[PDB]
Amino acid sequence: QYEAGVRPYRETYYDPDYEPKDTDLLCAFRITPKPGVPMEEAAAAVAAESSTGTWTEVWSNQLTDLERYKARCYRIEGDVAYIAYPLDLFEEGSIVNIMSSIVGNVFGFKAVQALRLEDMRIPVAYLKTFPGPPTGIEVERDRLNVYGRPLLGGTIKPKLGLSAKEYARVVYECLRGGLDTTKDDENLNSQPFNRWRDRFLYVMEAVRKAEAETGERKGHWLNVTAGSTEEMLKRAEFAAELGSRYIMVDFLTAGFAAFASVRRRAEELGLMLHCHRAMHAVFDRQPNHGIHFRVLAKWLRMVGGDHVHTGTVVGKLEGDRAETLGIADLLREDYVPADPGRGLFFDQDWAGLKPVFPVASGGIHVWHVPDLVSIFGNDAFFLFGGGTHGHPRGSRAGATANRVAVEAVAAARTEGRDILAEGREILEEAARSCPELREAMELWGDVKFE
Amino acid sequence: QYEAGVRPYRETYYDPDYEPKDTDLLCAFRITPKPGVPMEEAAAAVAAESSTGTWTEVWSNQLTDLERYKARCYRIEGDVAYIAYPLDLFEEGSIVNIMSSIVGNVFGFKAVQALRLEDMRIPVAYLKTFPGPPTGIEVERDRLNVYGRPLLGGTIKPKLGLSAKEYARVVYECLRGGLDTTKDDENLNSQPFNRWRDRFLYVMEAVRKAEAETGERKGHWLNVTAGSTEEMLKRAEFAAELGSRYIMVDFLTAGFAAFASVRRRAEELGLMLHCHRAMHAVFDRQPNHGIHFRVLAKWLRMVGGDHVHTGTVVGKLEGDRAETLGIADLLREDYVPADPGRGLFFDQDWAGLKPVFPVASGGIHVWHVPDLVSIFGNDAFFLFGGGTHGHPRGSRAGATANRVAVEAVAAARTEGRDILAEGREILEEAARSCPELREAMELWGDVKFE
Amino acid sequence: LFEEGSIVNIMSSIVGNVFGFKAVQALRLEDMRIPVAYLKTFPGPPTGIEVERDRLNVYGRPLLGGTIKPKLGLSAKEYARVVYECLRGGL
Ligand SMILES: O=C(O)[C@@](O)(COP(=O)(O)O)[C@H](O)[C@H](O)COP(=O)(O)O
Ligand SMILES: O=C(O)[C@@](O)(COP(=O)(O)O)[C@H](O)[C@H](O)COP(=O)(O)O
Ligand SMILES: [Mg+2]
Ligand SMILES: [Mg+2]
Repeated sequence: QYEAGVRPYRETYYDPDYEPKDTDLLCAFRITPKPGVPMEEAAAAVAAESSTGTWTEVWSNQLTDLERYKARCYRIEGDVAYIAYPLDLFEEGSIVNIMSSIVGNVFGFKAVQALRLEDMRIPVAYLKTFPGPPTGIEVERDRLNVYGRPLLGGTIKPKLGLSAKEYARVVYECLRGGLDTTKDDENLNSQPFNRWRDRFLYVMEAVRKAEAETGERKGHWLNVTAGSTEEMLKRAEFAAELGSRYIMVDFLTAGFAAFASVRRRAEELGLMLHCHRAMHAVFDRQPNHGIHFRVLAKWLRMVGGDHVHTGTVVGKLEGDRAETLGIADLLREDYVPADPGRGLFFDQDWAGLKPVFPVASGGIHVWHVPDLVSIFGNDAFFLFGGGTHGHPRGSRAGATANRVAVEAVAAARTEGRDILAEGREILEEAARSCPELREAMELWGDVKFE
Repeated sequence: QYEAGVRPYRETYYDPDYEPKDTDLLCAFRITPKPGVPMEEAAAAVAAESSTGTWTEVWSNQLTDLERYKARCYRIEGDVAYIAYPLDLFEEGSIVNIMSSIVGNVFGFKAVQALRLEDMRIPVAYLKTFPGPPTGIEVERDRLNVYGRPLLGGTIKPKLGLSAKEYARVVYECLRGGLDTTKDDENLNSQPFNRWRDRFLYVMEAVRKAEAETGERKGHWLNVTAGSTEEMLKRAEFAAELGSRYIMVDFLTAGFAAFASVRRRAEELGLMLHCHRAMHAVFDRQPNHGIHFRVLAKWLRMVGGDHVHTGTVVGKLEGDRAETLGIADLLREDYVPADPGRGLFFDQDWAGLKPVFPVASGGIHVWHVPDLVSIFGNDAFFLFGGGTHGHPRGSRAGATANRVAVEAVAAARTEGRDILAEGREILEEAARSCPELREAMELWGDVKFE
Repeated sequence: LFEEGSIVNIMSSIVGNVFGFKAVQALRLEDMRIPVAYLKTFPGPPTGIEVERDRLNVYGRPLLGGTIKPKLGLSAKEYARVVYECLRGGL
């Protein structure tokens, strides 16, 4: 039955009658066809060229049962195509393989001028081949002995240029002042002005000093991001040898294959793994083309990060409130039902994988705390970089202002108060008893991001 | 001199009088500011948040000489911003670090609604920290014993679903019929229907069988892409054990850190490394946002791929001719001068690094050969997947057709003939002696992409 | 011309054979300009002045040292007795 020649993709790969199986992997693509290409043919091309098909009929199609393996577009709602992929198409436990199919080539076809992967339904049968986070929210709270509030953090600034000595000095001032954690900037790895061995040594010394002086458990997210998997693992081992509770990795710039290796070793070493999403905005910013972050967040939890940045909504970087509320649920809950209002196109069963800590960071200061607590609740990290070191009196006073603000708003929420309506009043009440908080509120009162 | 508060980014990070140094890393960004944000401020924000700055002044800025480490926008032409980065900002030999700075966070700022990295000037002093390709064009031509023509390849189809036995049957027919090489699809890793150990074994038996019957050297690009670096290295080692000349990696989905690890091991194993750019169109397609592929090509050559896909221009996937000509030079030449007509914003000295084979693949057939040879010349791989297996008489016949087409056009060019004006005649000439070629021309004569 | 990160290669070229030619009866290498692009292939000191001063907690003065004498002949026990006296005394 081999009939050589080109045929429309929709002949074989558009099936509006197909009923998805619980074992199918489902994708929701927002397709902008080339003018003149019908939506059905465009969605069939995506399905075909992300599973089994190519641009012309091949004699070798007779050597297998394509009906058993082909992906199928089974539903179209406007410019949104739903595609189902049989379980057997994917390599167990490999996000890399998911990407190679779902986003490998289908974004560059002339027939599809724009394409955005909006969401993906990971079947339970496939999730069971992934380990998920190595620590999880509950275990991490026990390790830090911190309950009932968000956790305080902050990126050391300037991003680059500080010696290891001056760098650990800022770390010490922050942790001493009330921050639970501090972190290397995503782009601080090992550079002539600040070599990783020096920084790890100096910083862990500052961590122990602040922990001893405050009586509270502290940590620093030592960035092991490096140019090769071997180098990253070497730095994770040094971090563990020094007694660090945490390491940090840029999981998108380093990449998913190496990220899996680091997550494996982090658990073996007893380290908690903070995951920075550097580069994500290259893929997930534009609504017409790319990969939505909620998909990257799912992949992140599947491989197993202990934290991942989720945006602030109200900070210097872009983030939608509704979509962020849905992403927090994808990271923390056992089961997330579909919700069009939040861009959740599918129900997501997490098959018992551990939850991930959301991390809100980027251009936030005290006045944002009511919003942040309203969005995330207690199970999140709030990071104040400039919002800490930019305090009129320096990092220690800035850390105190942010710690007090967060504890005051978290307490108000637990008391049943409306922290958005009474946000200002909650902060002013705490400011009367805290000069550092007052000075911070005066400094950045006029600083806002739409 | 520390004054707390928010300051304009351009006060420190915009310097239109700065003169770039030969040791500076230079970026060309096409910026779409948030409406109302001046171009100078947007460009300065990109510079500040990709180097040393943040959203508010910090007391710790006094602890280092930011003038020595800060990036600076030194030139703006309309919506293109040129930014210079001092050499000391970057970790030696780490593309991962380059990305963490240059594309880490600056694509997700509210103040910059779209941003595209158009080009990057890698300084010689930083290039000398990278190994480049392990094999290179010249050494590879010696290993295959092929000179004076493009090399023939082809992806096995259907992408997925073939058993290892049937998969190697298609491979043998292609190689027996005239293809120099065949390759696993980017998304074929190890799956229930086709496990990698089986495929590697079956395929290498087919490769040896075709090499003995043809008397020409053959290869198959065995995909080691996997969910972790360790697993990829394990599959590379098995490919070498079997005597394969090649392995293949999806260097963007696997990621740059694991890419470096596989490149290191490939050289140690004596393997040639084909690199598939799966996922590139997610962020190199749209002209308003992302990273142009020419930047990805430079990074690819620095880490050290032996080939990388470059597009076909005339095939099923999008690609501009002028931009592809420049990228081909970037992959193959020792020095590439700037050229506005091709989007080459900077001169690029390659500091003696070995060159990379361009690979043209995707929806091409015999009628495209005149264009392909005209674009790329002899130093390139042309891959015919569907264009081989879709032949009316099967893969071996298709391979003969494509092989005869490429050799006839390559011969015409070496004779001085204008292969674009006489492209059709050159192919009809060969068709009169090659029924396989004639059959292929009739089948796909009416199949064109814009 | 030079292998990255190899002082050994520098010497093999610059001072390998050219000091023993009949045509050049004496030759002295007075200085050498190491270009930045070649320097970036070398790691440099592992500690450095500043880090080392932090490890010893000594600032604002030269540091004191001293070779144990006699050069050779001291037992390990007596050798460490001299060391202790020196360090105890201010070195
Ligand atoms: O480099 C930066 O900008 C930060 O250190 C913030 O510093 P400030 O706290 O001084 O703003 C974080 O990496 C970003 O917030 C990441 O953005 P996201 O969390 O969206 O990935
Ligand atoms: O998956 C595919 O479509 C291919 O196997 C082509 O199959 P055909 O040869 O049957 O078209 C290649 O991976 C693409 O050409 C890659 O695109 P690029 O080279 O632009 O990365
Ligand atoms: Mg940062
Ligand atoms: Mg392919």
